[PDB]
Amino acid sequence: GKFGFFDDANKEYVITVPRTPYPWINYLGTENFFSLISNTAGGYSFYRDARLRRITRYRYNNVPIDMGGRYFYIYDNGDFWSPGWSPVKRELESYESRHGLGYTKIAGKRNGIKAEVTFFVPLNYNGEVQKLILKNEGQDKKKITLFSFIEFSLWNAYDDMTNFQRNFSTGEVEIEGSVIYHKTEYRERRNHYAFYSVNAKISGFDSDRDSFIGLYNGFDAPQAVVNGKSNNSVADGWAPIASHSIEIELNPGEQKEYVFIIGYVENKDEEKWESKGVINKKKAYEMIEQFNTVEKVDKAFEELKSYWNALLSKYFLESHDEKLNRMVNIWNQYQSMVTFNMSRSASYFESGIGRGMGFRDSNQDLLGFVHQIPERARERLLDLAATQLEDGSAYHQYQPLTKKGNNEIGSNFNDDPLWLILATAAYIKETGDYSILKEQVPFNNDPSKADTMFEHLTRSFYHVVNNLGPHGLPLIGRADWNDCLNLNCFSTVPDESFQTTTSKDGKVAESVMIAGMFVFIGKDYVKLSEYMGLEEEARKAQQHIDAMKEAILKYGYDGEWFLRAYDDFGRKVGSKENEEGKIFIESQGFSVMAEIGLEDGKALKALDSVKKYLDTPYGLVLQNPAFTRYYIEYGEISTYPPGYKENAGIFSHNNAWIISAETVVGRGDMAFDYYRKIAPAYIEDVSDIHKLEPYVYAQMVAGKDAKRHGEAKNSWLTGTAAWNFVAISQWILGVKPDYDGLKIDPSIPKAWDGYKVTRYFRGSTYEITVKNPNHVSKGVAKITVDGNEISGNILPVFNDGKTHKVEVIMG
Amino acid sequence: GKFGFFDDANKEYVITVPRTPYPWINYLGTENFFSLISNTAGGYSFYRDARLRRITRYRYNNVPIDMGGRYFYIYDNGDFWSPGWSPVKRELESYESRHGLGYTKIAGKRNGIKAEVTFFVPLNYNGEVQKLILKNEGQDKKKITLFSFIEFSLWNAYDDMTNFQRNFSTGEVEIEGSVIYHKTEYRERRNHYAFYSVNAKISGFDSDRDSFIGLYNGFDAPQAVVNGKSNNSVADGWAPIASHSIEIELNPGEQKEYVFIIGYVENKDEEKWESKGVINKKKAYEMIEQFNTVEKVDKAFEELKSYWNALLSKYFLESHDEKLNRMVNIWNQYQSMVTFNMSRSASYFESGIGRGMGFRDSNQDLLGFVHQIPERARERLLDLAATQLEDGSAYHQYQPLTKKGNNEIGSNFNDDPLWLILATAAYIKETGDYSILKEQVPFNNDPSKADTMFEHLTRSFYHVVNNLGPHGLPLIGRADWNDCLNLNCFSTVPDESFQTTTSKDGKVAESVMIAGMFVFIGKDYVKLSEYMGLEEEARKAQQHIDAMKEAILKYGYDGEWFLRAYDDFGRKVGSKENEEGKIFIESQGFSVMAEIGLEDGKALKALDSVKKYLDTPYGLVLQNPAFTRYYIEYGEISTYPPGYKENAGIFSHNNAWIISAETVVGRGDMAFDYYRKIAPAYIEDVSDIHKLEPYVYAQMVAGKDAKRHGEAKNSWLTGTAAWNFVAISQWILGVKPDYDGLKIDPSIPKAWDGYKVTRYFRGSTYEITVKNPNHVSKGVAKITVDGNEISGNILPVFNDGKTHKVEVIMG
Repeated sequence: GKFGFFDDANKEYVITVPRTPYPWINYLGTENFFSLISNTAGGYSFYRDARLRRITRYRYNNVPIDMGGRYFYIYDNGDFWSPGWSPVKRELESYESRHGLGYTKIAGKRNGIKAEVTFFVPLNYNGEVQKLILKNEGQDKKKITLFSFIEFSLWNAYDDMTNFQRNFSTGEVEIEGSVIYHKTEYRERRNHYAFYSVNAKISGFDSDRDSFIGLYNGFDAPQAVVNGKSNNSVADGWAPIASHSIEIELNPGEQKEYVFIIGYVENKDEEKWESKGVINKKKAYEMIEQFNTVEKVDKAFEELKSYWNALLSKYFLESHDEKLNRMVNIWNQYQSMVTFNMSRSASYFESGIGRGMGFRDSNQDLLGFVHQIPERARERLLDLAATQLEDGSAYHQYQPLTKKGNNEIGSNFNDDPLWLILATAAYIKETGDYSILKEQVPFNNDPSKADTMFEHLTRSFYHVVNNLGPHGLPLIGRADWNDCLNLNCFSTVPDESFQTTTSKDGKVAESVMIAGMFVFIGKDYVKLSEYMGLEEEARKAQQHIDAMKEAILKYGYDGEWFLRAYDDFGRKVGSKENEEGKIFIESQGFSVMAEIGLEDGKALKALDSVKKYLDTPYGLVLQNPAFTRYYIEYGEISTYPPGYKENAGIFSHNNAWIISAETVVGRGDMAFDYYRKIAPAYIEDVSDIHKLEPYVYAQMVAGKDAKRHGEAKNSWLTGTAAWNFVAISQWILGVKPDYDGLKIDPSIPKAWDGYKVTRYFRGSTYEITVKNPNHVSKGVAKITVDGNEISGNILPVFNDGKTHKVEVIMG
Repeated sequence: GKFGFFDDANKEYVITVPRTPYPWINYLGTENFFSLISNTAGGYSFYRDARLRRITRYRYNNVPIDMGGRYFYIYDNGDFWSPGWSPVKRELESYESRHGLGYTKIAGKRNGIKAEVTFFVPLNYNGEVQKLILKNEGQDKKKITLFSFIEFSLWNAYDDMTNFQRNFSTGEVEIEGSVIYHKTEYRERRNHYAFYSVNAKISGFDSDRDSFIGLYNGFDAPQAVVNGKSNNSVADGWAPIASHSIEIELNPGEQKEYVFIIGYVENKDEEKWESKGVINKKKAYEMIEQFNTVEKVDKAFEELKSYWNALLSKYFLESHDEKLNRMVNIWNQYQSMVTFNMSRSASYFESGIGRGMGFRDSNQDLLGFVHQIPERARERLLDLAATQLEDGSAYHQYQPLTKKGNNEIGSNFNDDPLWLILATAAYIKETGDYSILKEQVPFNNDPSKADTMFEHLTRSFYHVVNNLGPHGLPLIGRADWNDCLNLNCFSTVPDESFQTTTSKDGKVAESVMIAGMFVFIGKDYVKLSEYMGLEEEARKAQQHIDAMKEAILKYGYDGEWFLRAYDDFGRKVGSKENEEGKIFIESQGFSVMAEIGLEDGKALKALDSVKKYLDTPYGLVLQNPAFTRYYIEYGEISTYPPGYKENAGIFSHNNAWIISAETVVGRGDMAFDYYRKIAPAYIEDVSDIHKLEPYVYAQMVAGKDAKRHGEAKNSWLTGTAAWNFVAISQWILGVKPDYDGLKIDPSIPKAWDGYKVTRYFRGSTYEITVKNPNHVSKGVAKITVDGNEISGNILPVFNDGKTHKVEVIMG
């Protein structure tokens, strides 16, 4: 089942039918103004905050789905339709949608009239620009009417959808020329407003929803569009909208162009009013003048294309697999950048009312986008470290808008501090900029408590050391990376949070996953300690790492796989002795990546067990068997039906760790098979089963215990893109940043003959051609740089702005 | 503009067209199970808590409006329609709706097939019963299919509408026989579930929304109904629904009857499962068996009718005005009882996410419903007093479910304590039960700090005494009765509450309206103090009352009307020297009711000024002139556009106080004109302007400064019903409870010849016939009880369960 195809030359996904299994969306905007747009032009826009600065209204889980957005109505002699096929849903002669990099194109034809709309947010612009082209492809002269419609939001989304008893009397608009300004609460405390404008003379307008649509009518047939005439209504409370109407006369073969702008303006309090009750429109006038011709719009479109091309140019792959090429070169990096820009705020599954993203998620995304925006990565790392508490713990939720931690949610997720060390090590390996270690960083956003970045890393490292359990393993606390494994909750009451409610003291339950992560990250911590000249501190850290490794080998191995945890009773979690959940996935990847059990066959046994018990054609499930009842001692994980979410669902986020672990043991075929089972481009042929966007990763896919096995949920906003890109580009393809430079260590399927990677690293360009004449999976026989043989597998650092040819021969 | 009529014999409002200016709703349920149902069968149900126990999903501010509810689809040979005309919106041969007392009837006919559905909640039943009658009124044999449909909610409205990450993977149902059980999260921590059942064999079912309706289809054309066949889908996450389908063959003149039940079941934790994964259904079986025949449904319907008739029988009026009779005998008392049952939880303007009602709101509602349910009023008074703090202050928000105050919202609304004294005095005057004063009542819900009820009243009285301002007037605090008059806020940043954020110490701003309330209620406080044998305390209280009266006369009168307040700068609010807001309405009614200025003409001057400046054909506005800009020193009141809400809107709640004040000065014509301008039955002829329900009061009507002058907002849930009933039944008609018994003191229009009131008072029935041979407005010339002339205007108390004839001659 296919609903479109990939256009690699244009870097687009082309949707050919409007009835996709689910509405497939795209993101517009780079810095402050952001838009979500579906393939039928549904969605909404906001300014830096989907919770507090929502511009347009969107209804989630609506009947019918995805109703509301930038709606264009073509009215022709009684008939009317929409180029996106929605909301009118009248059959079109042709329909097409294209999701590109920061822009969306929607084309529709009916009765010989074709409408093409391009939506995008220009760089350094607080608005969404929509270029509309109307073409008469018939043989007769035509007289039509064009309607443009958006529905405004009342800024505060929660108040917009709950507080009608006040906000039904606050909606205010202004209409001037071809611009409709939304200025609700501008009269009292808001210095900002929105506007909807078109660059042509209009025949009519509408600003009241009830007048344009009708109380008992839907979006599919507004009364004004049915009548073919605007009502010129002025909104007074209730629901403000913005609708233009233009009467257009088209000769056969003639076309017309229009530019619509959804803009946001912030005024200063001293220049708020042109006169009494009249808002100041100078900034809006400048914004409208900026894009009043098609040529300016095209120039901005080319600038956005160049910006996005520059963002993706630092890692380029040339191989025999076009699906792999399109994943690595375009869509994975695009998703990583979009995730950085959007955090976890708004999607079609995130309602946009959240207050921030996870601290560990913010640290993990950096691993994915560090090679594209190193300076912003450095700034984000410093901002994340500034929120750390004095004891080394971290706030669970980070708020990028205010750069502060969430005090209500709290702390005591005992895996959070190590992600900061991992992200800092990744940044240093990418850039070589050790100076970030000497930066003075406040603790808990307090300048008086400021210390170095390395002090933050040291406190993060020793938070685990000072919080060990009876077996010598780290105390899990409220939760580890798995937020649904709550071993201290013991909840019996509904509406009680599994993550912030604890009934146990948290002094017994341990985590093997945190132990593996500690061993994996302590290597980087010891290296950074050695760089700073602290040899004794490095020795003590190594001693603690060795102790944790011995603890894992003694109490963390079940016999054929690594144990998952210990509960508050001291009982094993993830053991063959358990009735359900005999094996988990989280404790195998980090244990093998930490090189535990490599010489005695324990890692190989664990990976074989993972293959035997967790493998499905759609990926690897979280644990097996699934929990068939509620377990009070485990928390939220057992509250799901089997095969869904953390109850034996498929998270490709932790599939990436298994991929890396398979590369560690030298099995590149298994690693690539696991990568292929979850990569979007390889599953586009089963889109109807996947049901979600075939060009980006989703958070969860229903597992083998579910009836909807293979169906995805929570797409477009997850840390999966970063980890999967790291696994494919560094662990399988073997181009790994390292403290001394670029390391080459591929772990590939042995049937491959070779490939090429062009990598921008530390101010230079490396063109690395990997060849596999003897058809091995791992091991480098020879490396030649600029025609000269080198020693080892670390490429020299040039920093000269040139291109250097590297030849790698496996063997 | 009329959209229906009144049926006084059946105590109903009959809506004859489905397209009312707004959806008009009714409430079902008395104790625990509650339902909101519109005239097209839209709405939803819940169990005691619209926030935490919502059973069915409803979307507010939807396009089209009022989509979702108990939807019945009649499918006939390809055609399909709905008896409520919604959501199909196909033209019907006939449509009718009837809103009664606790029940709603909807009848619709198409193609010779008639469907009549009665919705009601039986007494002592945790479910909504819908009786459906299908009649073939054509001349041909017919074969049709009947579809039922409801959409389930996931028990938590906020989580249901914001948390999709989770909730899209939790929906679970069971299907057994003709019953569909909704059991989301029953497997982990919920001991309750819902069900939808029909008392006949079904031909098919549907429980998944995407299978019954389709992803891109709306409620107006579900795909299963379009195909005329059920899909037998089993819900697995996403959106659970419930739908039966029955194939029915009807001969000409033949009719069939069905009973549908939306039920709620709570199981014990020890008895939750019939077997592994199978819920226990014994309670559901008993509930379904209770109403499996039409005869049982009819018996329960008659029982509900008898219950509602008994509730309304304690005050009966016989006059020449049928509109007045219908307002007083049926609809005002019905609204008072519904307001008591529902608090301020759920309406079509209240989203149902609130956590309680106002403390003063409950105290004021008690004045309205005390004569119908004295014992429940006593219990509510004790519960309200139990939340009072030790210093005499009260929590602003009361939560009737937990009987606790809202700590987050807080206190410092300095008018709240006096309402408790007023409500207690009203209860004692109604019942004569002084024993409530001797009850031991906790302070702040602490049994260790318990004292008498009279101690609570004393602390409430002395909270005002100990919080006076520089002029001797009470300090307003956060706000008085007007919650939008915030004189200590001075807010500049948006999204921060005007009511809970204060930038001022609150030691300057005073309130004249609180002073008037204090003088008005101190009379009852002094009477209660005299009853308890505390003469010195009564004398001290009288001294404080006299001091407040002198303070009002010296600093509270502007020259022709009473001042409103003083701000933090010490400047007059509601003064002729102000540019806007020269006069307010709140400070006149309570000042005149407190009998201030009766002898020097100040009260008459104030009432004449109110008539001159605040009077509109749709009622009296709050203040004049309206505020045309934001005033940082006044708070939220100036944040509204002119003529809306507290910015010069019409609140009939405070119109009732002006009505009572007009009765005080002996002008019954003005009082009745003011009452008529706002009474629903008198405005039913301008329904299109009113736009809201013509049978219940609304909170706000747009004032003369608004373009929508005469349009209502926030209907069905307000304290207006209680105060307006008190004003009409006690102040105008003159039947007033008092400490020694029933007092007769009418204040009526001079043209009236007389009337009759049958009043149930203190265990007896009084049949009072008032005659006005000399055509006066106020003053009683003679009172005769059982043929014997009495002295004074207080009727003797019999308490013998008999009827006594009273003749009142005015003069």
